[PDB]
Amino acid sequence: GASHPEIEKAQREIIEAFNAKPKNGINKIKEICEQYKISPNEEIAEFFHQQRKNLDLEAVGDYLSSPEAENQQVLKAFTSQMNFNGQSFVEGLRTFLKTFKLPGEAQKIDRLVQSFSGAYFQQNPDVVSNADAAYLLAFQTIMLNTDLHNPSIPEKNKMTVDGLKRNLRGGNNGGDFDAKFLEELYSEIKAKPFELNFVKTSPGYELTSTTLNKDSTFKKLDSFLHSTDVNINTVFPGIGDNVKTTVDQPKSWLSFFTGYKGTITLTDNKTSAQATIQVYTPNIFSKWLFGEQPRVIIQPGQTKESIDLAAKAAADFSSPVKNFKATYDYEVGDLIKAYDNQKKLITIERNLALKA
Repeated sequence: GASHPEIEKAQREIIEAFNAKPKNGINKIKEICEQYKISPNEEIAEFFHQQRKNLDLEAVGDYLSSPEAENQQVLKAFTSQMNFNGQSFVEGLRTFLKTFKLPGEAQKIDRLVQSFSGAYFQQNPDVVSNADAAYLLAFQTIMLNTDLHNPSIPEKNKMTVDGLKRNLRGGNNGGDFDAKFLEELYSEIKAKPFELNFVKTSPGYELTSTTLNKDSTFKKLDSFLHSTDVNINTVFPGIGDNVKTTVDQPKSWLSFFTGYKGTITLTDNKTSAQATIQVYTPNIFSKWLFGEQPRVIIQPGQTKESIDLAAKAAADFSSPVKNFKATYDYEVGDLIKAYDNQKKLITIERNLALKA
């Protein structure tokens, strides 16, 4: 319920370091915890709660929703430090979602929802059969919120309480959720929408516009998502010939909620450089919260040379980059310089040496 005395003492230095570069703030907390033998993960989580009014919450949300082991442990502690005892399922989920400047990336949103579902179950074992059941209820409720409150969805076509019960049959660990529980859940979310505050920009390079769908590279990228045995260099000629790829297909609910079409992970088999490419295309449901434009988010991995791989992919589009944002490992200036350098290279390949 409070930060360790040694952390509180250095709160200003930690805050200043974190906002300038999250990694430095996290490292400072870890250094203090090491010196005074303090459990670091719980301390980082407590600091986020304690200093929420002084920290870059977009960065806090990004750290908490990241896939790395440390981050996931901190998120578990962060959510465990919240008190859901006393609240209904919908109210607990509403409180949880309103706590963050929510990431605008599908997998990150998913991890946050999974954290809530696990904590809800831990604190309310009598409601659902298991954590998976809580997760199903959580994402179904999030979809229902859009379904019921998105003006573009005709009243006559919105899900009914009977429809909710029919669709969730067997969703409670093989069994069903109590009918009256679902009727209550439906009414609660219909009567009071969730408060959802998403970040305006995401880490890395984001391409998004009303004409991106006509971009030749975007088209090849979109098709690549459902391709088999195709080298990624057919989409991005710039990259090397030793780049391997894996594609994470989108969960249906994430496609509905955000327009997510999947993430492609590029890995250079020789340099180990890595980069991820997320694709989003708008649909009637996602437009309510994420706009009417397709999006491509490119992020370099932590391994060396990853920045150049990500920059090359971004530079290969004719379409411009709408936003540049620092990642946990790279400052925004480095992303911009790498991208500009790749664009300069392309310019010289097309026009030969600069005239003098």
